[PDB]
Amino acid sequence: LEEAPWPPPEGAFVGFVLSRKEPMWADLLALAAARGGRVHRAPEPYKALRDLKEARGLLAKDLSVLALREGLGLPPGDDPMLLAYLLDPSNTTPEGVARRYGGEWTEEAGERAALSERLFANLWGRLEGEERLLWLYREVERPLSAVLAHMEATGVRLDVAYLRALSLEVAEEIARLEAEVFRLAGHPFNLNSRDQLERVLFDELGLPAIGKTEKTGKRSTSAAVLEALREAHPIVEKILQYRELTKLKSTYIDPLPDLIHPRTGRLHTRFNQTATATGRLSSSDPNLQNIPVRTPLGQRIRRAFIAEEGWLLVALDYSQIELRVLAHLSGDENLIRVFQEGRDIHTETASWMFGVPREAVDPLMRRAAKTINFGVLYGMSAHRLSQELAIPYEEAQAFIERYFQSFPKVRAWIEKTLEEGRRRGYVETLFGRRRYVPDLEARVKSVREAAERMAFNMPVQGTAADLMKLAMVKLFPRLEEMGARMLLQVHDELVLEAPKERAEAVARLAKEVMEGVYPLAVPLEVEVGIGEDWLSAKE
DNA sequence: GACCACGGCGCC
DNA sequence: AAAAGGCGCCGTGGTC
Ligand SMILES: CC[C@]1(COP(=O)(O)OP(=O)(O)OP(=O)(O)O)O[C@@H](n2cc(C)c(=O)[nH]c2=O)C[C@@H]1O
Ligand SMILES: [Mg+2]
Ligand SMILES: [Mg+2]
Repeated sequence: LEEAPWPPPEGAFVGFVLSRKEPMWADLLALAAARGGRVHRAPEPYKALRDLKEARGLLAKDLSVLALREGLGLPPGDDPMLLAYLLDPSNTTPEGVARRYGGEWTEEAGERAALSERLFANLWGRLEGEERLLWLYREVERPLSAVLAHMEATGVRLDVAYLRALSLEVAEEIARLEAEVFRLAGHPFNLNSRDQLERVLFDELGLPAIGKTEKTGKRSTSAAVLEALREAHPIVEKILQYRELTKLKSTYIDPLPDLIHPRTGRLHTRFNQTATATGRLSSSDPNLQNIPVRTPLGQRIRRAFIAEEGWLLVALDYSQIELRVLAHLSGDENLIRVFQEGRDIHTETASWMFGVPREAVDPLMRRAAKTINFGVLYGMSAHRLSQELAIPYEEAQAFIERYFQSFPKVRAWIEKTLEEGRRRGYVETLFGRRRYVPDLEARVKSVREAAERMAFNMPVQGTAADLMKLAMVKLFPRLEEMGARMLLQVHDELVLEAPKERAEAVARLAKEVMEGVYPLAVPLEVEVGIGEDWLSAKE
């Protein structure tokens, strides 16, 4: 390309190099642009950011987040990664996309700019005629990237002092647990090493090995296994408590306080837009889509996520959403009737599991019932179910047959989805998002059947993701109007932050936008709460 | 100091 | 662990 002086003309494709992958923490090492057979290299990257009206190119959102960090309004536009991801969601990295669609992902801004231009041309060619994929790109993915850039740049407030104090307490309790474990083993060892634990449990203490690990065939020490060995030795209970505390302390309590940004005073995640096989977002650096919530200590940790002074958090979560999506895709009459009578399948399974009245089903029970409901739906085995319910194999077998006979059309849809995936080589969500699943005709049963469970799951999980994405695109502009913020997405949940005076109006509005994002054969319901912390805002 | 593979486990 | 699906991060262990 002919070398031209900075700046580039309007509509040019950008290339840029970061000192590290996280845009909120990265130094912008270089910046360049490409258009009309020219490549313009910025003498000094930071100042050059001011000359752009739009971040157009590979990883556009990342550059936009860094721009927002610097107080510049530089929205992301076209991004060949989004085009490639729609064509085939196995396209998740610029390294692969470049190799596949006509170039090489290097570490030089100018070359990344030229590559962005060429890849866009070629990928735009591939999507011509693909009207439903083009719709997803224009009406969902491209606009969503701008929304995500703002969320990432905004961050969420965290009660650091609270977590620091919690650490010192959890440390003392962990010490009590390991001290006990060691006394029972008759000697100290690395309790964190599942290899050393394996030897202590099954060799020295001679406990029964229940299962094996996948890749290396070692005797498993997983929670599911320790659970079955709960009454076989007192040491086992200590180990399960040790595991819970150490998991929470090492993953959340300790790391998170160290990640507060100096400029913002807040915690910043990344929302990865081309990361999953189904169309879901993911979150990383840190992952804020897996903050604890189940156990008492987990709930303590979730309370650390708080609103800014003078603001409130608003949490909205779709009700039983993949089940409602299943109703629409399958067309089962019984399942539809469930959602039009306002029945709660998660609560019904809960009351049955714990053998209590429905008004007696508490939160901890209902969440347990959810893993059972989706477990069975997406192909759980009778044996695994009888194990997690501490009921006879015959009883688990019965629960699973009743489950599907209750909703006849479901099996039918599953079968027709697999049939169609074998012919075309892919399955699709309600909006035409595709996932390619080539193993549907594998000749090894276990491989084939694994492929099948992935295949018929994707339309359901992916449609739910489509709905949430579309809802975020619709909702974002309305929140800006009201001086409110979008903070996090957790698959079918949104956490917003609103001035206290507007919080109530924001909650009502967001609930309506989400519920009416795209009407189905059943109503979409959304639970919403308001509170000073993430836990309170759902309770 | 960086990789990666693995088992394991947090959430949806 | 076992015919749930989708993720990302932890510590260990091995390596460079
Ligand atoms: C993105 C949709 C979804 C949301 O999770 P959710 O909000 O906790 O549950 P609901 O919306 O169904 O019900 P409600 O409490 O009313 O909101 O992730 C899925 N999910 C979840 C779990 C726990 C699991 O173990 N396996 C699983 O596949 C399927 C599910 O519908
Ligand atoms: Mg939900
Ligand atoms: Mg949810």
